[PDB]
Amino acid sequence: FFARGIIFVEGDAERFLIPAFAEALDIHLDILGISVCSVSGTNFAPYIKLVGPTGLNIPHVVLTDLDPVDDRPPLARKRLLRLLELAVTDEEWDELDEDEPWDLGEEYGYFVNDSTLEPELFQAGLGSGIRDVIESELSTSAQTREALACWVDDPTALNNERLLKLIERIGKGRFAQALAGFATADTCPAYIRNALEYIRDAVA
Amino acid sequence: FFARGIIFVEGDAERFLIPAFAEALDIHLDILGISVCSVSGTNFAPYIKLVGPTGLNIPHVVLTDLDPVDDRPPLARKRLLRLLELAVTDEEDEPWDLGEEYGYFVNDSTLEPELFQAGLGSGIRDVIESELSTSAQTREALACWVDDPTALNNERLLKLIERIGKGRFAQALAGFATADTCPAYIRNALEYIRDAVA
Amino acid sequence: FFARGIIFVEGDAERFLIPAFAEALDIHLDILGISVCSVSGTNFAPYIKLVGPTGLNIPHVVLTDLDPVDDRPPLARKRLLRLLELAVTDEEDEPWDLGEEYGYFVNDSTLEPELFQAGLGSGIRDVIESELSTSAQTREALACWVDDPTALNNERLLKLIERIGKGRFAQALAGFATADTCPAYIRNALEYIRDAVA
Amino acid sequence: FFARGIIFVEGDAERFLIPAFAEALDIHLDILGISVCSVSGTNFAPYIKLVGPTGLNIPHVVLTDLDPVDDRPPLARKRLLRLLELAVTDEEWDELDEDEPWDLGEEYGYFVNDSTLEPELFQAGLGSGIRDVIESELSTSAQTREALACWVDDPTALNNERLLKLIERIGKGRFAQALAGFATADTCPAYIRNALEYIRDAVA
Ligand SMILES: [Mg+2]
Ligand SMILES: [Mg+2]
Ligand SMILES: [Mg+2]
Ligand SMILES: [Mg+2]
Ligand SMILES: [Mg+2]
Ligand SMILES: [Mg+2]
Ligand SMILES: [Mg+2]
Ligand SMILES: [Mg+2]
Ligand SMILES: [Mg+2]
Ligand SMILES: [Mg+2]
Ligand SMILES: [Mg+2]
Ligand SMILES: [Mg+2]
Repeated sequence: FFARGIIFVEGDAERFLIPAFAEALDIHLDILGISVCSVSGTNFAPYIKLVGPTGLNIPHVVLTDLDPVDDRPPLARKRLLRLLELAVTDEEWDELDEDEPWDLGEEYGYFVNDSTLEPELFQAGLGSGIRDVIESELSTSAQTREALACWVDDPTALNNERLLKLIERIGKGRFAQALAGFATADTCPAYIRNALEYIRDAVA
Repeated sequence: FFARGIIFVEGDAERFLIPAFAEALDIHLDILGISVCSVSGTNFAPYIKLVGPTGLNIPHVVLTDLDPVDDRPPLARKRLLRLLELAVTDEEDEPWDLGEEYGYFVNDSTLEPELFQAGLGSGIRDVIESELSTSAQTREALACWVDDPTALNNERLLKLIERIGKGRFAQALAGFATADTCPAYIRNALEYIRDAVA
Repeated sequence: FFARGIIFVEGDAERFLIPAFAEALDIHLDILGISVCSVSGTNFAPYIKLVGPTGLNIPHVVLTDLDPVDDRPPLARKRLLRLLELAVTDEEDEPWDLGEEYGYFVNDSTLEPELFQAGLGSGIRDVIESELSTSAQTREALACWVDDPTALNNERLLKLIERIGKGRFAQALAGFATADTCPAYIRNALEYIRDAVA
Repeated sequence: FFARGIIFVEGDAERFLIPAFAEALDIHLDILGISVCSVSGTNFAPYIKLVGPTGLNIPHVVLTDLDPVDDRPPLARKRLLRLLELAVTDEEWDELDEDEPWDLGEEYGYFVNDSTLEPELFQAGLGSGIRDVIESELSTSAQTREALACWVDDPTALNNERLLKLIERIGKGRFAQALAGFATADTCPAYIRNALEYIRDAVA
């Protein structure tokens, strides 16, 4: 490392896609010395310590999935309180029932989506490209292709878990490398765009 | 397991500078799926075998330094012939333009004089003066080099650069990358590998 | 997340040669949990802050080159003072022996002349002659350097080594590592970090 | 890479332990230019192609777990036939009902243990050190400590899956880094020693 800035992401899907969207947005990560570091999981806290104010004091952002669970809080709320514990001033406000630490997280460069990466891509308008990739990569049934056509016509009808099943057949990392070809500024999910603008400005 | 194209480079400086110049030229390596691969030396031949026609037939380019030698042919001559032997059709001051046809690009000296000739001399001086503690003498040497790039003393520049580390130096210098300071041989290799992947 | 000790080195050559010399001295870095960490340059100070008393207080050593300069103090002087400032108790041609007390080891020139002085000259010549295409003149230069290490021409050795790549060169040279060709400053740093981890 | 030789292993446990046993055995991997490469899984076939006779032709070995399953063949038998397909001359013998491809695998540098790494370490005589590490790292019950004392007195009584549960509480990679301190030539499992001698000789 010893980048001028770091984008911490969960996996290799993000590692392919984030630099592709940055290119689409004309945000120059290589000129600015910004690196994308996958933690191969959801445990950013060891990296935050090493890199945060106590450590090397390197500008950084975190991109992570909300991971909503049925009849339970989103997995990301607790994972975000842990990162905030290592980075926030010792005032300890309510954070809106401490289940709304999101806004304070964004001030510190921690960005959470509304579900998980691949449904967010579909909802951000990449549905046609995701369908192209899945039908080029997999051997598919007519039932699958028609489910994908329907989701493209109405992304609100999208079944997230059947989508990820399809993608896990491809491999999330291989899927994302193929989807990177389709990145445009208008199909970048908001949380990725926010994080790229944040880290560009932190470094500059 | 696969990339749409590969840019082969010699070392850490190109690893950091080629992606910066690609951004300054608006060439989207990550969207095109083009990666930059350093061979940490000057022997590209094993890699060209893996990914060339012999093997995976992945589109690729090579960036290498001429390495001109006093009273000898420059070192890149035999280096290119060796790569051409493994890539070309049936048929030295000869192989340069044929090499470029196959994505093999040689500069006219070595990376760092080329950057000075291309207009990055002010950036190189800024990087060196802000990262190192320097004597007035080296700072005046750098001022001469900027106002006349032909005056460049390469033993001295490289010693300065090795104090920083070639990769650290290049990462700092990337922040000054622009389209008008991109050496021709890098710009041509980048346009070539973008055309190729298309 | 943690190692029992760290050996900080400047670059790729030490990355490959320090573990080879440790094997030739029967110092078991993997059993002791000691890792070798290259800083890719000459600025050790940020790392010493992370792992020194200021931070994790992991036992560590530093291997760095003197970098002697004509009509100046050698570059390592200020470099060591900067690291000593961050490591030492309250109180230049001074700081060397105090530096060694804290695991900071400086050679007398730079790695590669030191290897020649220590007896590895025949290996360096073998590596260079078998990996490069060479002129008779460079092969006679290497023969002079082997029979008299004081005659060594460092501009020329380094140019040869950069044709190979410093890390490739050092990995090939590792195969010749022995206890009797290990420079003193490497041997002392290795014994020091083994004592420290115990 | 571009090592003179490669030891392909499954995970980071092996990545810590193999070089420790090599030191204990006075097999000089750094002098010989031999590297230990974790594939973070059990899928060596992509690496074998890149590195084998068709690829860079680099001397290499594979260390992998038998992975015995109850009422089923060992998982390693099929995983080994796949690697052998990419490396063996096209004679295609019986391999002893093709469920005994082990001997031919060892000729090609593919070494399989009898269960999985951590029980094999216990059985090779490291049981006392494994007990030390577990009781230093974990908070343990008296029931656990007495089960470990019993296994140390008679490794044949060892319960493999309770051992790995204990170790998975520590983290297999962190466990192995701590166990490396205990490596000796006499506690090296045979399959690791065989592989180290093979790759040392292939390189020399
Ligand atoms: Mg880019
Ligand atoms: Mg996730
Ligand atoms: Mg648009
Ligand atoms: Mg642009
Ligand atoms: Mg060069
Ligand atoms: Mg260079
Ligand atoms: Mg020994
Ligand atoms: Mg040096
Ligand atoms: Mg050196
Ligand atoms: Mg060793
Ligand atoms: Mg296993
Ligand atoms: Mg013994």
